[PDB]
Amino acid sequence: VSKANVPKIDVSPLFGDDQAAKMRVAQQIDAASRDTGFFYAVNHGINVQRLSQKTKEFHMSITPEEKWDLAIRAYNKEHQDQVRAGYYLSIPGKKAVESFCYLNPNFTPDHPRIQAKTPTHEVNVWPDETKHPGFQDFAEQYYWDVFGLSSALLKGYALALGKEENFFARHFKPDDTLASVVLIRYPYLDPYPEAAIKTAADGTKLSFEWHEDVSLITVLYQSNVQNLQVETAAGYQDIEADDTGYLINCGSYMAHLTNNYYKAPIHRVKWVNAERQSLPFFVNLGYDSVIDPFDPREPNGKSDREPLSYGDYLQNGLVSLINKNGQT
Ligand SMILES: CC1(C)S[C@@H]2[C@H](NC(=O)CCC[C@H](N)C(=O)O)C(=O)N2[C@H]1C(=O)O
Ligand SMILES: [Fe+2]
Repeated sequence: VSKANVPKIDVSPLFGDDQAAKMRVAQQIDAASRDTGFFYAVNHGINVQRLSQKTKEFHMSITPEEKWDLAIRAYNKEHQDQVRAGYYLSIPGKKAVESFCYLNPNFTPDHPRIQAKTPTHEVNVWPDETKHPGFQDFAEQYYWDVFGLSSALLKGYALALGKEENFFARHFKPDDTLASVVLIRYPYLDPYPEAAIKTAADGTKLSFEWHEDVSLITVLYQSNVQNLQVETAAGYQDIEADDTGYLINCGSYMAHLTNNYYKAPIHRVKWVNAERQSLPFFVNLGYDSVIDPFDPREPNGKSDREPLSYGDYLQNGLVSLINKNGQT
């Protein structure tokens, strides 16, 4: 198996005001997006050691009782309002992965989209503060930390494409973003349940089959265990791990907007029997956000693709991903 070219890009100029230095970052984002589709963001400023520590304490200390009380409706029929936010249980001897998903902390009962019961909007559920002291506080602050990094990255992508730096970021707002954090535990198990291992057409043992992300971009922290592969014309290539940087890739909304100039890379997760973390932030816009598609390859930039509102894209995309690769 070949190893993928995944450059490390110092993103710190995107937080400053040296415009030429921003353009040089933008050029590297362009190059990576038109090659394998992945890069690592370094010099991001986020304390990822604390992220990993706090996430481990939560996963290792939560009990079955608490998991039922937080479960999404796939696992608890009482919770008809929890389609996205909450706990995604493992099934001993059958499904190894488990995860906790939370949304914009500004989604409260006061919020007008919650009042209106608009699809894909939900109010977060949290464990009891006395059993997990400080967890909710940490997780809400992490949301805004990685929101900040993602805003900067979106300025980078706008400049890469020849647009003003707020082209994408103007639609990525704290009052209405549909972005999500998912805290995924991949356990060590001995014996490892055979039902939790898929075999690929090429013979590779997999935890999660091929997919495109439902996002604009995906901002991923993982612990230092190699697992991801990206599809190329010549076959799948391994992405090297780096537990100090963020792994960045486009989702299928970016491929729509750019007439596939920036593809959403197809990627998959190899089976590895090791205790590890996978912590994505899916950069999603607002429910009514629409960007006119364009084609960077043409001088006029005109594209025959139809504009698509983000909320419709997301509702369809989240269901399709379940039907294709299973309930996570
Ligand atoms: C490869 C990934 C990073 S991405 C892939 C898979 N992704 C999803 O199911 C999308 C979750 C969306 C979330 N509930 C929401 O409402 O926004 C997952 O989990 N996987 C991760 C993994 O297994 O590491
Ligand atoms: Fe993915």
